[PDB]
Amino acid sequence: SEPIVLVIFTNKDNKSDKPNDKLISETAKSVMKEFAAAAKELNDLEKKYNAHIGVYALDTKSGKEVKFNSDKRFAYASTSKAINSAILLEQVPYNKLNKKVHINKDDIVAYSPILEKYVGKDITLKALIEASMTYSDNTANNKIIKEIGGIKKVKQRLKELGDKVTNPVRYEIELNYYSPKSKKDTSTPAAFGKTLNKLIANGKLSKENKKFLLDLMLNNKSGDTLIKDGVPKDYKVADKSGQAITYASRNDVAFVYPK
Repeated sequence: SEPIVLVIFTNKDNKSDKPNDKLISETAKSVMKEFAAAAKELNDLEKKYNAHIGVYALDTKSGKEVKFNSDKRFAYASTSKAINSAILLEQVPYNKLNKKVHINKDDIVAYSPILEKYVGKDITLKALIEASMTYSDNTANNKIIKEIGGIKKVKQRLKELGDKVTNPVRYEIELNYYSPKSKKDTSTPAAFGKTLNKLIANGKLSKENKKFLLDLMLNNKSGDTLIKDGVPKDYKVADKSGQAITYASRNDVAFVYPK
């Protein structure tokens, strides 16, 4: 069971529009229909929800790809939490994840339901990753980026994986201030999806780290209305969702195991 990598980014034309998660659900249902040997058009779904859909899906076994506006730019929001987690896990073995880092008042950013209790305390790298992936803790993600070496280093690792599209510029929460006239903190579905395959599904993580990460993603409840909602029952979905502040920017990325 090699997974299918699925990236769905959506947005709407107005700053203050609100997303409908059912759009991603329905998107996921249709695209998955493409991987068997019948399905609504993605166009019709854009019409039905009055929204823009960007999709990239790769069956890592066969190589087959499904693309729809696969090269348009979208704000990725908290879906980058997965990328940042993974990058740190390329560099720290499972058994050294009990290493502790000091958290102080200056590290704290908005929406840190886990980390706000550790001000002035030490937390392990594992709990950081848990916080970031399961609770979408913004302080945890920022500390993770710092542990990797800064935005600086993330950007250089993406270049090494051959992603010259994903453009990280700000930390949480400012990365969520998406503007369609700026490339800041955007990627395209194809770039991001290819990066997720090369970092996680088919990357250099150890089996323990890979497992640890994917377990977080499988057990995350924040994506139940999204791709998880759309694929049949029988499929395991490990996801990381996101939503930016503007233009109803609502996204989900996942590894889909049809078995």
